[PDB]
Amino acid sequence: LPMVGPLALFRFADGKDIVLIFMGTVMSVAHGAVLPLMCIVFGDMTDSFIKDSMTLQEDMQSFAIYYSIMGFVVLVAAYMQVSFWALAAGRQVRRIRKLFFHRIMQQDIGWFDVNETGELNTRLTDDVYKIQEGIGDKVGMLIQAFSTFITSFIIGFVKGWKLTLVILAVSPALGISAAIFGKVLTNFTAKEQTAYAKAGAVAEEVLSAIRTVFAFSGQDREIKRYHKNLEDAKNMGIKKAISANIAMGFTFLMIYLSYALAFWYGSILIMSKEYTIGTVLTVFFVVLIGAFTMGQTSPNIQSFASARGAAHKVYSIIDNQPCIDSYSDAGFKPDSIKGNIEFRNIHFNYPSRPDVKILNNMSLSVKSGQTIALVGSSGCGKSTTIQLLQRFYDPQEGSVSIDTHDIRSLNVRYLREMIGVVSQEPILFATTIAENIKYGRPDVTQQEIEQAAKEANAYDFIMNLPDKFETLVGDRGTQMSGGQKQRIAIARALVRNPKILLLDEATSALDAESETIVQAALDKVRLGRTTIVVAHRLSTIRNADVIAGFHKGDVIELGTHSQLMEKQGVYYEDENVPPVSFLKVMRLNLSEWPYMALGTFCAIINGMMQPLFAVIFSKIIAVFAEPNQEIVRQKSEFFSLMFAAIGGVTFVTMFLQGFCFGKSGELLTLKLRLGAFKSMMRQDLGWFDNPKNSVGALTTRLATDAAQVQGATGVRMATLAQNIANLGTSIIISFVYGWELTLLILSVVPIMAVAGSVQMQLLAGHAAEDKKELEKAGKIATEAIENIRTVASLTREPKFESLYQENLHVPYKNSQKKAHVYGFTFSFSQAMIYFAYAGCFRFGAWLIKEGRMDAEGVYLVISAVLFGAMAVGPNYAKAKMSASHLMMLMNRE
Repeated sequence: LPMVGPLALFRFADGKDIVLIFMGTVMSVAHGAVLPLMCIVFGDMTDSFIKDSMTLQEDMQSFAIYYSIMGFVVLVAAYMQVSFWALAAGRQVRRIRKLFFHRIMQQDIGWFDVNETGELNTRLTDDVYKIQEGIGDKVGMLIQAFSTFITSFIIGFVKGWKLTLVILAVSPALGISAAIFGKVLTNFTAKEQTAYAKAGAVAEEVLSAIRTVFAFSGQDREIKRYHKNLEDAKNMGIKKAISANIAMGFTFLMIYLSYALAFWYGSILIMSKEYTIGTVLTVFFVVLIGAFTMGQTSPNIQSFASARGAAHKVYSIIDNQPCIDSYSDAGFKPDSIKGNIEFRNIHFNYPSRPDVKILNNMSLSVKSGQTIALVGSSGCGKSTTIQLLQRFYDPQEGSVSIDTHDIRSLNVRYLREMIGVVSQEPILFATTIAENIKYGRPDVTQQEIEQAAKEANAYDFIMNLPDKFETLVGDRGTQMSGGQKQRIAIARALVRNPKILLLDEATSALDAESETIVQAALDKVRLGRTTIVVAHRLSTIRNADVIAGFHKGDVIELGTHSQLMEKQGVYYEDENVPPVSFLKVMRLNLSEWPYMALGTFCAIINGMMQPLFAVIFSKIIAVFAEPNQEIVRQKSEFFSLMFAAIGGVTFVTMFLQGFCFGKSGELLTLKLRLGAFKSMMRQDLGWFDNPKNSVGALTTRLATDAAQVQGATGVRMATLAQNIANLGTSIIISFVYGWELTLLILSVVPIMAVAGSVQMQLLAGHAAEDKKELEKAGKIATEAIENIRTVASLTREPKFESLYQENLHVPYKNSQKKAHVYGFTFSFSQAMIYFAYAGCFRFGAWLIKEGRMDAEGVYLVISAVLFGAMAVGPNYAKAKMSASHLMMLMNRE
């Protein structure tokens, strides 16, 4: 919901970043500007063709060279735009990750507790990815589209005083054709969505009972339901389909209608001799492409807004200054500390839950070398003092001093290294045993490691390690038991040579052997260390010079072993699915052969009628070549009529298709649901042996797969029909009067597609590899966020930062090269259209100058093949899954 200004999305752009963004913006506007010039040169080519229809070599060459320069400019501009924007996004994302980490670590523990580890982890992964994508991918395309719309409007204004006005008039026509659309659509869709609830609920109740009500008696009962309720639903169902279709149908009419009128009005100018046919062609195309550009943008603006919201979150968590300056040199650095720690009259409340005044007037005093423990009831706030000394919480009041020095008046880092604390269950970080033991201090000799191993008796589990301390811990740090992990953590603490030691519940959850061994090691390290311990081990309490009473989060008593003893102590699916094909799906509807037949026939009509737009478009383009003028307006009126006719025949064919495919799909839905339910309900009592077939699971299966297969059986066939009809009609029309242009275009186009749309995000294999690596990049981040407690205990935030930037280094390179290759493929895909245009048009000029085709023919073939290729445009996977599910669920038994 919340959002931050557009400039704030690039608050971390250095000089290099701003120059990169500036070049990206300039190139984006260059692409946006070149597209409408592409349109204008297309119009001029049209004009030259019509003129020659009744002389071309020079102008043909000029237009071809213009086409070529436009193509080269497009290639270079696209490559540089995408590359620069991606590099800027990568640099920004690297800076964002670094600063987000260095601010997270700068936050105290309370900040972490407010934001659960899951939320922070999903931020650091998903929201950072979203920032990267939004900025880099979409900012440039958004700017390009805005520039394209501006260029289209300026061209429409300069070339057309009123030509944009008829288009402005169709604009409300779709606006109100979004109202004729709107009323019917909204009301009848509400009706239909209400309607399905009948079958939904009838199925739900009985598939929740499942024979519990003696429901075999209700086998006939539900059957009657499907005799009525299903029959009702399909009725509503078919209505919805027709409803939906008419909407689209209506849309078609208006847009086609709009086209017609615009064309008509244009003719009125040309015969009136205030416009040129090429001028109306170019202005119409530029306004059309300008309109399409906004539709393309819509997802781009959605992505921009999403990235901006994620950016608000990230920047907010970046600019939140902590309640602790863990880095600066604020405070004293005595360099010689006695080791006595005293807390007097301390208060504190949790940042998240202020009602917890557990920290109540601590009045504890510990002298140098004065080993003192802590006792109390479980969960009585004992760990509060441990967090306090750890500089986890800021006492708003109360004096906490280490030898007459306010802890708050001392540098955090200056004090952390001289205090050592193990973790609750120290999670050996994602590294080897050697690094884990090393993490006590950045540098230390192996002799200290040997001494720590002897002190912790770690040897006991060191004989069998492949390379002793160099041995790798394991996978996920879930290979060694609790005792050995505790011992290695203790050794890691020891190597730090801390002056004051603290342990939190470090003596528990261990086997007898392990617990005694760790207790022995702990006692052996007790010497020369004033340790305030937190655990529930009786010996630790017993072996202590002085003992304290920590009950209810406050000191109740202090002093000798005997006095505290008196103080009421504790004692006191292709592979899975068999061979199955859509032929099964059709044959299941053998009773519906005529209806599938009529649907097929209507689909093939739709298929034929898509190309005829091309024939009529070529004819309207090339009609103006005629010397006469009365025939010109007569034929323009004729083509207006024929555009209306294609609109109407589109209306009727969409109606028949909606009707027939609704009937067929819905009757298939009824038959599938009937066969299914009969199969499940006629089976024996034990079919519930598989928990996967739960009431919820069966309900979702029946609800979804039914509609999905409805879509499958019909839409798959209709789409295949439309594509085959389009391609066949295009190839056939090209072959009527062309043996070579057919081949030339059928070559350049598909080889543009194979190297075009598909490559952008699929080819070269390593794109998926770097995507996977970015996916696993957070492997260290998730560990760090969860272990931040122990990271603070041992001050490893710089160390984990170094490791994280290291692990990011390679990711940086893969992201860079993936961006470069993606930019290359995108630029090539963009340029291939220009290259094909130039090649085909020059070839046609060749073939007419030799006298094979005709300007009518060249324009018709080129436009028809182009629109057919662009007119070709997921459910087959879900279609097959639903089909196989129902078949294996009904055919058996």
